Formats: sequence, C-alpha cells, structure tokens
Amino acid sequence: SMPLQPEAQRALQQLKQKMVNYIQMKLDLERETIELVHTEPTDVAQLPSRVPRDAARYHFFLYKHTHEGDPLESVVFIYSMPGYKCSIKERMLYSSCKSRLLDSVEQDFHLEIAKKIEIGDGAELTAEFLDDEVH
Repeated sequence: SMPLQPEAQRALQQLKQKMVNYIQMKLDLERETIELVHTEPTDVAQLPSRVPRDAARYHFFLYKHTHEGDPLESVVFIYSMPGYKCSIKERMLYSSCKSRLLDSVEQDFHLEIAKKIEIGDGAELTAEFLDDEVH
C-alpha cells in the first residue's frame, strides 16, 4: 504494498530533518493506502495519549534522550494493536502492511529506525520502557 499518501510522505521527510517529533499513520482500507493521521508535537510524557484504545495505528517517535552521557535522538517505530477492540481482519491487515511500511520508510525514505516496538496499550510507553527497548 500500500503506497504512502503524499502527506504521509511529507511527514517522514520532516521527521528526517527533525521538524516534527511524532507521526501517526493508519491504513486507508477504501483506497488501500497509508494515510497520515497527524504530526502533533509530542513529548515522551504525552506519548501514551497518542495510542488509540479502539483502533490499530503506526507511530514514529523521535526519542530524545541520553545514553551514558552521549545525548541521542532516536526514531522509534511503534505498532499499536489494542487486540480487545480490533477485528481479526484489522489485526491481520495492520500486521501484514507493517513489514511493507517499514521497508518503504527505510528503503524509499532513508529513515534510520533505532527500534521497532509492538504494544497493545499506550500506557506501556513510559520513559523506562523506551530506554529498555532502545538500549
């Protein structure tokens, strides 16, 4: 595959220049494309609020942190799947496109992903969790 809508493409271009720090994407199942939801400014503390309870989402997050006195800004990919609230078709479609989306982001948009994470609940996305996953 499903191609990125141009707005989604532009969001990735911005993320690469660190002009945004957060991107939310979803599948547009009518056109079979990847659609930008938003790129609202998001600190680590607000990150859990970006994860819907009722629909699967893709997220890219610029995690600005320090690893052993060396400050870093790492792009974290998060696939969120609230199993209790998504249909088996939705789960399957988001899982299947996940691999394809990441191929394009790395291969066609030249974005370095420090870590790929799968969650079911935004509440999992603490600073402690992000630290442990990235490092």
